[PDB]
Amino acid sequence: MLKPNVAIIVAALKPALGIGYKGKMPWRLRKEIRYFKDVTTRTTKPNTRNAVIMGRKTWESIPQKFRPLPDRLNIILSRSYENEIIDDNIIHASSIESSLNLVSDVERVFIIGGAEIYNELINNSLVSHLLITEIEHPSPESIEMDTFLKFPLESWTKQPKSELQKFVGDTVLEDDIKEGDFTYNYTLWTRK
Ligand SMILES: NC(=O)C1=CN([C@@H]2O[C@H](COP(=O)(O)OP(=O)(O)OC[C@H]3O[C@@H](n4cnc5c(N)ncnc54)[C@H](OP(=O)(O)O)[C@@H]3O)[C@@H](O)[C@H]2O)C=CC1
Ligand SMILES: Cc1ccc(Sc2cccc3nc(N)nc(N)c23)cc1
Repeated sequence: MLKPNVAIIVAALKPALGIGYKGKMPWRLRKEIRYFKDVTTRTTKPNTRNAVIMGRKTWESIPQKFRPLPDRLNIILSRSYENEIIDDNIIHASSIESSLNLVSDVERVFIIGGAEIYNELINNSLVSHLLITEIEHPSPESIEMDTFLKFPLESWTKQPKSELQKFVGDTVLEDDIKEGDFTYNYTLWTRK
């Protein structure tokens, strides 16, 4: 597939934009996971699917029985991999662009993590949209975190919820979702 628009999808804790701790997410937000699954899976065209791209360490973090993520083409990057189609659901590649050359009948492409992937791919011009779930907590400093987004947000524009709605189509978008002490909202950002 030639030069598709790519989107990054991540959940981060404000104000620092922390996303992890010792290889895991520092929260369990059940509704947020459901939103991730829906946005990443749904398509509008007929015989198409979406593709999700992740770094080797994230792939490895999914229990073997639960990979590949169902109903989406999974792409796994590692600097040690050859560009290769494993099966109809799994591709190995050493670069985002090389992976995309092996795909057909894909509607949208999403980068799902982790931190190294995010922090490196944010500067790739193929990335056109960011879906950030912005998480808030009364005492963000009490949450232990070792991993953060280093995104140049001064070069991006947060769109109105109308644009996000249009992006996700049918998916229901609630406002100020609360789970335990966390409060969160979904946002869409595009480049200036
Ligand atoms: N909050 C959220 O929404 C999410 C958070 N996360 C969090 O992120 C953390 C994991 O991140 P991290 O450890 O950095 O792991 P990644 O999933 O980012 O894996 C990094 C690995 O990917 C490969 N890789 C990295 N960059 C490139 C590149 N530019 N080209 C090709 N291959 C590349 C390398 O494979 P090799 O070394 O084999 O070359 C590298 O070791 C955890 O804390 C996790 O919870 C993950 C997803 C979502
Ligand atoms: C192990 C593993 C860790 C993270 C992921 S990606 C992911 C998982 C759960 C919720 C997620 N929410 C958003 N908004 N973005 C992601 N990229 C998510 C996939 C596998």
